[PDB]
Parts: sequence; structure tokens; C-alpha cells
Amino acid sequence: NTKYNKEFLLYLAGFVDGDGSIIAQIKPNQSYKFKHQLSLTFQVTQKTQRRWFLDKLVDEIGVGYVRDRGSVSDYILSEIKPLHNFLTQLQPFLKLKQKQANLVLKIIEQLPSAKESPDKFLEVCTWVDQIAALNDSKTRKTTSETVRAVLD
Amino acid sequence: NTKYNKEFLLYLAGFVDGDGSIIAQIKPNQSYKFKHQLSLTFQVTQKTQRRWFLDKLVDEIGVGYVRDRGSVSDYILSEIKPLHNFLTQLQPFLKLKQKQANLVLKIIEQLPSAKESPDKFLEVCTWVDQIAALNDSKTRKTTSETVRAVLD
DNA sequence: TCAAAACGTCGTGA
DNA sequence: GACAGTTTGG
DNA sequence: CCAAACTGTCTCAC
DNA sequence: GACGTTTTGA
Ligand SMILES: [Mg+2]
Ligand SMILES: [Mg+2]
Ligand SMILES: [Mg+2]
Repeated sequence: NTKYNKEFLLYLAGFVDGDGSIIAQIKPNQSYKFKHQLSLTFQVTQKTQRRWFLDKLVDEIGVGYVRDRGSVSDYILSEIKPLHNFLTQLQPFLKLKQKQANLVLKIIEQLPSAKESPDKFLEVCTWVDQIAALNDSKTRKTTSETVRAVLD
Repeated sequence: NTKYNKEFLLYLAGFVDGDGSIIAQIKPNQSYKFKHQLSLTFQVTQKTQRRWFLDKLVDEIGVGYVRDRGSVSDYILSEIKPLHNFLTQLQPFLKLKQKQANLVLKIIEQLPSAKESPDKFLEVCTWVDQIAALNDSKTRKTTSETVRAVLD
């Protein structure tokens, strides 16, 4: 469980607040018990000409990867354990996205317990609803209310 | 002549690298001896719903102001003396915009010299060219060579 | 004749 | 920036 | 059944 | 984000 230097986190927290995104998602998939996946992503987006900055991030955070879409790239961190360790440390330095971050940690910690009850799975889906409410979200489709219907 | 806190600077450098802009412009203006003004701007842009963040910048930096344009607002610092002092302290923490910041610092120092000599004035204009070359620049119009013409 | 503020908008890079 | 829909392989 | 990866795009907020 | 044009005020 990696310790990150505070100088790294202060800078990163400011950059993340600007160009980064903290994302909670409910993805319909029929292979899943509740017929949806809970997905959690930390990402930093940057123009591909600046990709080196994202590649350095991978080296610094020590986990995650960069993905290319044309003129733009993203650092992506998905795996739950590293994500928790990293967001825990970054959270206190965030200003704009700090609420989002603390909710993700909550969703993560409750994730096992949410695969039992349709009820707890919903309670956690409303937290997703919350993170989306904080983000500037124009494109969203699947919500805790989507899940609600399906479960009935 | 304010000394800024290092934690404040580290975070802000990150944010600036993400959402900020270090801008140099040659503004054609007929009231000027060389028929152009040399203009420097440090800005941070954010959605107006987040304007509180920008307001806190004014308080923290101690100088500058917030402007509104539609759905979006900007922290603006154009005052050359405060600007020099601020950027001098921010620059070593900048990863993406550090060269721009240094060019600005160099322009500000050389500005009195620029106002005497058309040759020196043109020289400083080439430094602003180099800032635009570093920024993701699209709508740029007036350049050092545009100035050179008018001078002849 | 200047420094700074005020106002306005393209082309993305988030 | 913040999603979407789809595939993979234990 | 699941975590995680892979792949694509809409509407801005820079 | 990164420019543009125009006006203000010593
Ligand atoms: Mg931003
Ligand atoms: Mg941005
Ligand atoms: Mg950026």
C-alpha cells in the first residue's frame, strides 16, 4: 500500500480539480446478479501531445494506465484497492472534487455488503446518483431509479 | 510585497496547469508610440457556479479580480508588479506552463527597455510569439511580424 | 501615451 | 470531463 | 457472476 | 483556454 509524497498530492489534487474526473457508474449487464455493474473510475484527461505527463502519472502512482482516443488521452485508475489507497491520500487536498472522492471511498467500503441485498445495492446506487450530481453531468442514462425498476 | 505559502502554491500550480492560462498579447492600439500595447494576463477559468473558488483566489493572492462571461467566470491578474511577484513564486511548481511563466517574467522585466527601442520592442514581441507557441493557440492574430510591418 | 479594465468569442481539450 | 456500451477471463 | 479492461462519444467548460 | 477589440483613467 504505497505512501505518496505530500508535494506530489498537493499538485495532483489541484490538477485533478481542474482536468480530472471522479466517476461512479451503474452499467447494465445481464451477466450480473442485479443485472448492473457498479463501476468506479479515477481519470485525468490531457491532450495527446502532452501524453508524457499522463505516462509520468502511471510511474508516480505506480498503478493504472493511459488510454488513447485520438487527439486526447486519459490516465485511468480503476482497480478498487489501489483506487482506495490513492483517493484516501488525495482526498484531503481536493477542493472542487473532494465530495466526489469521499463518496467513492464510501461506495468502495460498502461494495461487498451491497452484493447481498437488492436494498443495499440500491442504497449504494443512490450514492452514485450523488457523485453524478456533483460532477458536471450532461450525458447520464443509468441511475439508481433505473436499477429500482429493474429490481421489481 | 507578499510571500505566498508553499502549500497554496503547489496546489495552485496544479490547478493552473489544468484550467489556468498564462497569456501574452500584442494589442494593436493607435494611441501607443509603437501602435501596439504589450499585455500580460494570468487567468484561471471556472464555471460560474464554482465562482466561490475564484473569489477565494482574489483573497489569497491579494490582488486581481473575477470577471463573468455567460455561464463561465475568470480570475484575472494583469497588474504587472503583483503579476511578477506571483509568477516568480508559482513558476518553479508549474509542470506544463513553467516556460510560459518565465517568458512573461522576462517580458515584464524588459518592458521599460521595450518602450524605448523599436528593435527591442520587436524583440520582446518575439517572446510573446513564443508564449503563444507553447499555449494551445488557435485564434491568434497579431504577432511580432505583424508589428514589424506597421513599423515600416 | 501609457497600464489596466472592460467586453467579446473561436476551436477545442477536456 | 463524464459518461456510454461491450468484451474478457477466472 | 464478477473486476477490470476495452472502446466510443456528447456537450460543453475551459 | 486563449485569444480578439475597445474603453477608461492618471
Ligand atoms: Mg476544469
Ligand atoms: Mg480543463
Ligand atoms: Mg487543461
